[PDB]
Amino acid sequence: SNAMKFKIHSDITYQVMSPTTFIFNVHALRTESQHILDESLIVTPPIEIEEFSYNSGTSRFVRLKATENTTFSMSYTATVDTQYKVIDQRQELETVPVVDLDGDIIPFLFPSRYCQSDKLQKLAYKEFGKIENVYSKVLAITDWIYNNVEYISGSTNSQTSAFDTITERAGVCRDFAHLGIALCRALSIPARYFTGYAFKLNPPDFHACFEAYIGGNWIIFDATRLVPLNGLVKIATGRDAADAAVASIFGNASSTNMHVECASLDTDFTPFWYDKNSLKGLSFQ
Amino acid sequence: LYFQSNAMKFKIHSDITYQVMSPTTFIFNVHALRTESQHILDESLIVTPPIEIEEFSYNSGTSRFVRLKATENTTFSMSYTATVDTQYKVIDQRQELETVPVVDLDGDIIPFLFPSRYCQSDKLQKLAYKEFGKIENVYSKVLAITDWIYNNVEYISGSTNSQTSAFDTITERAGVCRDFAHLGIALCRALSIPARYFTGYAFKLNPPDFHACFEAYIGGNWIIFDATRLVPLNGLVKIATGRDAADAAVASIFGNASSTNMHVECASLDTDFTPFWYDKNSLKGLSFQ
Amino acid sequence: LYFQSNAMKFKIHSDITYQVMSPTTFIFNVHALRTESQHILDESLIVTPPIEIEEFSYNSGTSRFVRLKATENTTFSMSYTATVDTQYKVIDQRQELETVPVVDLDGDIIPFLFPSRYCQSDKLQKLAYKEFGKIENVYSKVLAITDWIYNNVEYISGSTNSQTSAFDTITERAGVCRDFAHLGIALCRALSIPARYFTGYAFKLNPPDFHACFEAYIGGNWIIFDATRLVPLNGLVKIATGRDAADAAVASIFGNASSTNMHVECASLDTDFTPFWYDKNSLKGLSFQ
Amino acid sequence: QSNAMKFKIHSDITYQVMSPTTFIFNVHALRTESQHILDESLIVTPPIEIEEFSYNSGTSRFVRLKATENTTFSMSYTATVDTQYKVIDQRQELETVPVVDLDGDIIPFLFPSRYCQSDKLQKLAYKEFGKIENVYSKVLAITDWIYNNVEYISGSTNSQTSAFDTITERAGVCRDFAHLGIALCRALSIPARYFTGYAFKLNPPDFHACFEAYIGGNWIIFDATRLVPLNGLVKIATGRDAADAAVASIFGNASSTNMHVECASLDTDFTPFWYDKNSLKGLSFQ
Repeated sequence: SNAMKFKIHSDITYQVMSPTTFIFNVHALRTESQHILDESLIVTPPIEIEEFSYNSGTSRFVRLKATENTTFSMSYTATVDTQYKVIDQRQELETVPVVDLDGDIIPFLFPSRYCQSDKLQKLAYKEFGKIENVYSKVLAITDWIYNNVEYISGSTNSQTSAFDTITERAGVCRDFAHLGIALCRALSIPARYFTGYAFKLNPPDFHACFEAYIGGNWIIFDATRLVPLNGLVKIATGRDAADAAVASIFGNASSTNMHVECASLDTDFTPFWYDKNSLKGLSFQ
Repeated sequence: LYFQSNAMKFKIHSDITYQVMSPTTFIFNVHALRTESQHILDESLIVTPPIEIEEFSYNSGTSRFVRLKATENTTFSMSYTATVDTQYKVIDQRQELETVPVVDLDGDIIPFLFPSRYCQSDKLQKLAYKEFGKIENVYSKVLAITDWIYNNVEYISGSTNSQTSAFDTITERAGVCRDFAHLGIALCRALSIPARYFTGYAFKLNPPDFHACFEAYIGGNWIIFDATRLVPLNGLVKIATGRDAADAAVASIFGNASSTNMHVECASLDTDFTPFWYDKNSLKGLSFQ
Repeated sequence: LYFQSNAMKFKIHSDITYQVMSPTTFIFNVHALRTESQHILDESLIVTPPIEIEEFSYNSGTSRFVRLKATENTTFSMSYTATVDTQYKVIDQRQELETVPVVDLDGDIIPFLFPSRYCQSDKLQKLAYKEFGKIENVYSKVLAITDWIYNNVEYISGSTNSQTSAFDTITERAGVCRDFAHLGIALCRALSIPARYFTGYAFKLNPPDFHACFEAYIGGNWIIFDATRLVPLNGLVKIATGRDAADAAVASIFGNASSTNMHVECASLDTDFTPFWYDKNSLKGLSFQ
Repeated sequence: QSNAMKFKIHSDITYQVMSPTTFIFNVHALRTESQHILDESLIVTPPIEIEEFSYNSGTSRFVRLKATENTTFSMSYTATVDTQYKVIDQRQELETVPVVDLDGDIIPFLFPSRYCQSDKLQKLAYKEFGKIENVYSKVLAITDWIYNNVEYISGSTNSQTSAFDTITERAGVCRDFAHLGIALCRALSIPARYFTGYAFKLNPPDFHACFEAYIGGNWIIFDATRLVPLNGLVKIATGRDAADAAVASIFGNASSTNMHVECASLDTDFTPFWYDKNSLKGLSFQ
């Protein structure tokens, strides 16, 4: 059990080609375990902006409209406290029975746009179904992805799904996340998409990975192995990227620049990573 | 604007039978929904032989789920009956020239612009724009989508499965109501029109079954559409709405079980039932509210 | 070197019955092939009632097709019986090459390096390299492919259809012999190993049926492989080879008809038939020639 | 009607070779009863041993060579070619030639292939085109549908793209237009095959792909891109689809630096031809 402090930042610049509405998701989330000490959102030129959330409330969206032949920039900066628990997984030998799951966990057993878990049940069972420990099973999924999918910039696009990546064997963090989720759900393990800022991510960027519901806790997993698991600051969780796009654009516009940063404010940061030989899960709670 | 309001009274029933082969958990979606416009006068759920059952909803609250677990080599039957009151409006659509702006949409409408498991609207933008993009009136555009589907997709029992999506149906050109609903939704979303999946009991549906169609958000109202043209629109009793069938399955099975029997019926109890059907030349939309 | 079998003698039979819904043309592929190594001592083909029938082959000559037309709302049966000898070599593979020398292959082998309808080898290159790329000799590579399929794809009747391809089976992980053959072929071609589809009658196949597997071109010989492991490899009587099932369908149906009865049988006429199977630890390839 | 013409064709490509690589190229003009090569020249620099071969079907001339690691080479093909086409009345093509009457060598072109999943498009093709009586008018309706409904966009597709993809994607280049026309023909039980060639008046100059359908005993040329006069084509290959007619099949690791194609007419009275909807005339290279 540890508490961490971070300073996060993103800014994005767009050239707008025709009348365009934007929905962004860059704000740190406020949860019981994650607190924002201070934040600031600035757009230049100054355009009216509104924050809203879905009923689920696991992301903070901001929306605005911009007129044609125009450019603007949005800058977000915040100081955030996170905490996590490291939870022993030794006795995680059966999934929480479906009849006992909280009502709001249930949707995370179901297929979603980028996570066609209903097409991967036999595959997931053939590959991972013999692994008795639930945590070990999800970890094996994550290790299989790391070892069998190449991390290749530009190999995929926003249409790419888990069902594609499982045969294409190339992708980026969004695709690694969707694939882990689909394989978990295929084994009846609730799983959700997680986006955030990531300390030590190089080159710095928004990051996507996932959480699996094991023994009553959401446990973080990241098949890319790009980032220490304790360096993440949560932006959103949801079913998949459909619920957590950095920017949804209704109109014609493209980004001309983007910067993302996450810095620790703790003096002596020590990275946490998973290992096959250790039955310990990290949970943001 | 102009609208007519109508109140309707129905009797609805469903029963399903399962053979269970392994330890199995079920989540069912058979209950009529309680909303501001739809009232359940009475209902009974019976599982024979009696198993422990629990009702629950997602946070969104647009469906009533019930879950029970079964032991291996069991046979059980579940029965639902209710008498339900519905209301709807018939709303003038002549002035619906533009979609409500995305900046002005309520937070809880926004998710219905996005692709979902069975509605890959992000893959159908070009196709959708070519076919329908020049149609000026939003309602007429959705009705054109609905009419295109009826005329170009064949209704065939057993042609699809639970894996089938809008993206498949667009090339397969055959399906049942679930596929017709998914495709209408995907084509609406491809054109930046919010749309959602609707399931319910359907009066005059032959052969009697659960029915699925869709609603599109036009001028601040969810307007119902059904590309199968199988049922009078005013004869529907709402079970659920959601992004697609992932959010509104009749039964999600965790284990190994198969249905052997299904009966679903819906009857009008009003003194005079008058079927409501769209006509291309009538710019009026039916809305359950 | 190679070991040469004695002449293997078999009696083969198939019969099929169709109900014809509309005017329909059939192209069947049921005759045993005549090759330098496989001889038909006797054959008989009976259509009930007698319908005019013509045998033809493609330019390639690796299948014997027969075609007939049938009128709407009728039924017919076709019965094929033959006595056939085959011979095979068992070829040591211990000196297997690191790769297939593409620049030196006979021109008639080259086509079997390319993707086909049911074998999308071009979509499976990264996957095949990831899974099998480290294995150092061609024979061992194909055998590993064959063993991987047996171990990771379930044999399930009725789980697939004629549209199913290698690209589907690689994620679906269930199929019947046609699917196992297409997947072995796709994975071989993905690794630059020529491979082709093989159909035949199969001694000791239970339940009795037409059988499909594949052959890879290794060290100048077509070596047979069967990832289902259902049949002794030396019990096969060849019907056709081609790129995939598009070139070797049991029945291609132009119109509307479905089969109502089907029987396939193969029996050895030899005194002491001893089954040949591969073991991962024998570098030996069976080849029909 | 019959007409002939003369063309000078040329292609050259340069490769950088990373690891030991074998190439199979298909750039040569075909020799057919119809098409005659007056002269041709193939030069590779630096000279690498090169061998010409054909498949049993003989509808393409391939050349193959192997290059060693860390080298570059250039290949240059030049030829002078005569082509002839017939213009064939299609007014009486009211039914497809019965499958029972088709020659054995036509039959394979009824079947699905890698890039032409005609088995998955049967209902769609019937719903869209099935009521058109004349077989030529039906293929023309397919080509016009493709032209009007699929955007020609460079770089929108790749070598894995198929007719089944294009039907929903609604964008592609000539290879995709060719595969989709073929898949739709086969879905309607009309034999169809892929055609590659040099193309006069193609701008920018390049290899071109289209298709032919077997109608009433003749292979009739179609091109849904409408980019080129149909009588400006010099045939390189025919096959079931692009899997049988790749410009370059590469076994190893190498990338093309540059590819330059030219097709010039050697007649000064070239008149470019395309199809009109209400005329029932087909062009056939035979």
